[PDB]
Amino acid sequence: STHFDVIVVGAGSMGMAAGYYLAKQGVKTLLVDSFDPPHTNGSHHGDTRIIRHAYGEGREYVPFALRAQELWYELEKETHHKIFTQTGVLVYGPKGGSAFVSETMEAANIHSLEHELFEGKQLTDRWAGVEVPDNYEAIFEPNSGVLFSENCIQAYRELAEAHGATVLTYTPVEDFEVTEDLVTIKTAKGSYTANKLVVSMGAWNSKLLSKLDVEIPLQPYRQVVGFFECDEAKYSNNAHYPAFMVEVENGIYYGFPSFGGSGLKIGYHSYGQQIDPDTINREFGAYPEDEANLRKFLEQYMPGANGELKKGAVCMYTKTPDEHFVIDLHPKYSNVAIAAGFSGHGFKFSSVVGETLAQLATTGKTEHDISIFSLNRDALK
Ligand SMILES: *Cc1cc2c(cc1C)nc1c(=O)[nH]c(=O)nc-1n2C[C@H](O)[C@H](O)[C@H](O)COP(=O)(O)OP(=O)(O)OC[C@H]1O[C@@H](n2cnc3c(N)ncnc32)[C@H](O)[C@@H]1O
Ligand SMILES: [Cl-]
Repeated sequence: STHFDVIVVGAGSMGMAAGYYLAKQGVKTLLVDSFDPPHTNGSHHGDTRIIRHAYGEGREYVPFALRAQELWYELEKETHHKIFTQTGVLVYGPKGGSAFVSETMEAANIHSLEHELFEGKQLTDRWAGVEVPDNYEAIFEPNSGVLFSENCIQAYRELAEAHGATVLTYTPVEDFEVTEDLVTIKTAKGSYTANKLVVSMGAWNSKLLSKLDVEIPLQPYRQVVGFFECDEAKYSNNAHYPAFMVEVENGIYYGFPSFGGSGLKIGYHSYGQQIDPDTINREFGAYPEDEANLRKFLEQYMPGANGELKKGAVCMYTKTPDEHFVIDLHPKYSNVAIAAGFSGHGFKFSSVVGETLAQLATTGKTEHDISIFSLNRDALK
């Protein structure tokens, strides 16, 4: 049979999670992907992702993150793959000059999250490998940390398939035909139907959501990360060097302690190239900005980590104008759920988004507050 209860189109961060939460409750599921997840053509590779809880971008993100973390700890117990390590997350920036730092500190206070404050040289006294100007301030969230993103997806896939999920790889969906009774997807090697549809195509949502007659502002961006050889005594996870997300003079950078000699991983969040996901150049170094922007940060703030570029990765964000997610039912078809526009900060929530999508596909509603992620909101018109 080519009929399923639910088809998930795009089996990456959000879709593979949805497939797991569906399949584990006995929902007959088909997961369809253009590639073989986890892979290096979407938004989930580069090994590691930050999860943090002191989310200043809006109050609704906080219970979403707290649920996500509960779900990650549950996944850790079910698989042999490593899911999460509690590095803590350091946020810093200029005193009275970083909306991001201020909003984080306020969030940590409002929601009563465990944290510690540092000013200036106090940062370096805690972690030798970081140096900031005297007028910088910082907040450290010790309970947050790092997800091994490719492991997360692989674990969800293995568990979903063992529960009965069917996974179709190297099979791009070319079109959708939907009614309220029947969902049909068209591919090169044939068609499949279901009762319900979950659409979670990452950067390709920006090209293919038009096939469901949904028109929203989504812009893919090419975002690189580099791994640098570094003094392990200062920058290893074994030395308790934290993951970080910081605001400096030219914007926001994020990074990770070295794990097993991977080197320190760093990305520049505040710039990337506007791209089409079918023609993006996935070679690190293809643009001179790739390495240059990373070294400018390291030589100033983490000078002992400004070593050999061991490797690089090219990844994509998909941004909405307000940088809030889109998680909703299709306005015409109550049997179609859409997850899009994660704006470079969606991985940490992929567990709870998966759970939400499974609830939406299965019941038409969710217990979680997704009010700020709606399709009908003014920023998307
Ligand atoms: C790239 C980036 C993102 C990022 C990050 C650093 C970089 C360099 N750092 C993060 C961080 O530390 N903390 C965090 O919470 N998120 C961070 N991110 C953002 C995050 O990775 C993304 O928001 C998230 O991965 C997006 O998930 P999504 O599920 O939306 O995207 P995907 O994993 O790429 O999955 C999409 C899948 O769909 C398949 N596809 C595409 N088109 C089709 C068609 N036509 N048919 C079938 N399948 C399709 C893709 O192949 C992919 O598997
Ligand atoms: Cl994204």
